[PDB]
Amino acid sequence: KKDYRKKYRKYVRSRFQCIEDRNARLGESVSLNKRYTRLRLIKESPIKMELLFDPDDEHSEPVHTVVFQGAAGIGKTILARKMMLDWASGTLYQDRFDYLFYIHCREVSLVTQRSLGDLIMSCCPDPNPPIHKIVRKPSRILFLMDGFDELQGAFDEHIGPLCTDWQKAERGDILLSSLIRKKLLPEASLLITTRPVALEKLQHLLDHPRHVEILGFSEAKRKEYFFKYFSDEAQARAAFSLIQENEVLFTMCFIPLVCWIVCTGLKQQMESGKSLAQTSKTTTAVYVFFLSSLLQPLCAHLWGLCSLAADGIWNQKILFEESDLRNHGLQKADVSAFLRMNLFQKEVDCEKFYSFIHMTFQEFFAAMYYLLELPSRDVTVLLENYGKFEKGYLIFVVRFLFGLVNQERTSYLEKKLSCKISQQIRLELLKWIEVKAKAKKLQIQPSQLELFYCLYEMQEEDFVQRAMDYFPKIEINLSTRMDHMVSSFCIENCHRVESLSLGFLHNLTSSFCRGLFSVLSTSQSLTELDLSDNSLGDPGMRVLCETLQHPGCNIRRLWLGRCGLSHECCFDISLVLSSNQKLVELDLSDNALGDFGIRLLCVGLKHLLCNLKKLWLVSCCLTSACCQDLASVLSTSHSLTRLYVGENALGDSGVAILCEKAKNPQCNLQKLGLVNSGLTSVCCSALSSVLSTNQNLTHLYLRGNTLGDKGIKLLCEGLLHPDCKLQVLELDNCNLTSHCCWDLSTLLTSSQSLRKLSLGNNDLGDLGVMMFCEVLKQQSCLLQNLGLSEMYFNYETKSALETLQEEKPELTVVFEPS
Ligand SMILES: Nc1ncnc2c1ncn2[C@@H]1O[C@H](COP(=O)(O)OP(=O)(O)OP(=O)(O)O)[C@@H](O)[C@H]1O
Ligand SMILES: CN1CCC[C@@H](Nc2nnc(-c3ccc(C(F)(F)F)cc3O)c3c2CCCC3)C1
Repeated sequence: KKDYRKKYRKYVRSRFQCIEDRNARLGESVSLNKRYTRLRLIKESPIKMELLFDPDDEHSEPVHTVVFQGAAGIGKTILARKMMLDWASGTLYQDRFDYLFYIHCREVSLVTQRSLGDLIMSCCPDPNPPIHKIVRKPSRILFLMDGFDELQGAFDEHIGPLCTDWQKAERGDILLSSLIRKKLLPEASLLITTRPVALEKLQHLLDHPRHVEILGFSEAKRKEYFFKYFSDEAQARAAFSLIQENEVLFTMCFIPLVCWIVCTGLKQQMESGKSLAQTSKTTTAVYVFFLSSLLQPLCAHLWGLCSLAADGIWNQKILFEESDLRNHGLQKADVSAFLRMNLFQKEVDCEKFYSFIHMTFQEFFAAMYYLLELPSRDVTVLLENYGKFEKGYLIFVVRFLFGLVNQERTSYLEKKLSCKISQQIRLELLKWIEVKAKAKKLQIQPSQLELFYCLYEMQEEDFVQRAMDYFPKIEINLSTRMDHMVSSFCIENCHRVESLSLGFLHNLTSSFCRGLFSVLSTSQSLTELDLSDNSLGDPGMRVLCETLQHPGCNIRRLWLGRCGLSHECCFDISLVLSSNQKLVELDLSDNALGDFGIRLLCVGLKHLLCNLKKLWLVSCCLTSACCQDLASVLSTSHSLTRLYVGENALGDSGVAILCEKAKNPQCNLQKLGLVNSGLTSVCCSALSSVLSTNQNLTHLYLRGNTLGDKGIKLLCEGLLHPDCKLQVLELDNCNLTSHCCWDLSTLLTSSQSLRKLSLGNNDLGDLGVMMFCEVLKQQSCLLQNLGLSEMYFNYETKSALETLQEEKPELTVVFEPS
């Protein structure tokens, strides 16, 4: 008769109309989802709200699971609620899905036992829905698991009884894992929202998820929010200008939650006829300001409220029963006031539990609890439980303590904290940083950035400049604007950093990092700067090249690996080399600095006051055409001693040019990396001439060329020369055969200066090695690796090699293949 799908869609449209879907909205007004501001979705590459489950570019495999992630306050849940409404209205996924079932993790227990009855609880008011009909058809339904990280209590991802069969009742934790791992209702779709930190215990369940990151407001969107929030444009302009003038707060308003907190504060000031003050710079300052205005007009119950929040964190409770409020002395008075001021909610949607408007407020109050004037009241215990799911990670609780524990405090809430306690905690927090900063290990504890966020909140140079002494090496990954302002602050207030690595992510090729580079240029301790493996396109390299010319720069080693630089950037690099007398080592490997780029780069290299000693030009798409300019540099540059030009097309007609100039006995070249240039035996006579005449050359790396036995013979004529000082000769797969063993054998006993001979993956022969074993015993000068790796031998040969190792300890290691 009548369909159910129409009734369910009607229910969803009627229910999902508000942003909060809760009371206490300053007079219990309706927020209206029409107020929703679109958030950008970036695939972990912009994507739409639809097409999330579609097959991708290759293999055409469908996507069952989509995972959305983002920071607290971004609006993961609002997006999920928007999807429910757009679907019910028939504009989103109107074809492929018959039902969307919204699961609110905050309301899901991991203690109780239940069947998959949430297909009933999430349905319209009718207590007996057709669960055994169309609702039971897999692939036509999508579950929305909103707030995975909000699940209260321990969550065990490794279980036996996965519990198939939706009609079977089992533990809430088992049931959630069963849906995520697709054991229950196979082929059903699933959308999960989570904080990035909580992925630690989710990655083991997802198997093959599609990851999407949720972004905050752009400048254009931030402005609209204020104008949509403040119905009077005259007041909207005032509010916008007050915030726009504060660069730090404007940046913070990136997160929807922050701009909301600020807007409410200003709205209250407007109504009361106040000056509309707003001077907050830190996260703590914003939250304190809000509560200061909210609770001052209450504060008499601050202790009880803080104890409630503290208990909720330690005993894993978000939803409070009236009995839990009464037990803290919070009843029939301030609770109503908290609802009126939109600090606390009643969850009036057919329920009688209370909650805080946001987890950051609950954690904020828990942070104050420890400092006021009952599970612990011990900071040590709190910090020891930081890296734990079971306590909610406590990221904001600790972060807020850093902000709250200060000396520059004023009236309203901030003055109700104990001084002696603040002093005791400040010492413990500093020790906490010292240990975590030193313990630079892979873990879920602070990862060299969260510590900066903590120090940022602690706006005190006396504390920050001291805490930063434990960060001699800074390795950070920056994806947003807040990351840059926080890292800039901490790096600037640091006098003991020796090296820095900046992993720029999907925000450079712009001015975004200009402020950070400016700070680095004034450091007197930074020696090594690593900017490899990120999109430092030419525009970014220009900014850096200008930065590196500062008189106080002091950077000696600069690594610019796979940055995707082109030949145009070599103009700016040349300018730096010609004036920067500090830079010693420069790595340009894997860029696209073709022959033209070298022609320009060589201008700086040949310039007076250029002190560069080690230059890497590996895999730079070079050909023999550039050998003339590189050769000129070797001839005239007395400072360049290490040159690596392998993995290029500098064939035999090219190496000959480098050799002709390197042959000159006044050339200071010590190490030459002609690794994979495609050299052939015809050029070995050029290498021979260099080895014979150039007494400075000590290391030659030829692995990857094709020399054969003829090449070895020619090299040996040079290597056996009395003036040859080569110490290390590397000969990996050079297409060698056993016919060259007589000449290699000669080197082993005739050479006086060779120390290492790394024969690698080639058909050297077992008989060849046996020859070496016998001659190596005759007072050989070889002390280092003899190679013979990546090849296989028979039993007797391997025994001989093992014997050689024991009979003549002077040889570091033989390196048998097995
Ligand atoms: N896209 C948006 N458009 C308009 N307002 C938004 C948007 N996103 C979030 N909000 C603002 O943020 C406030 C709360 O955001 P929200 O409840 O989604 O925090 P949350 O962390 O995502 O929730 P949860 O605790 O489940 O993770 C809302 O009251 C609203 O003012
Ligand atoms: C552990 N830590 C490792 C390094 C990266 C860091 N990421 C962020 N953390 N926190 C917030 C954040 C959200 C909300 C709030 C507010 F209190 F206002 F609600 C204040 C915040 O600092 C953010 C980000 C990145 C994106 C920007 C917002 C997490």
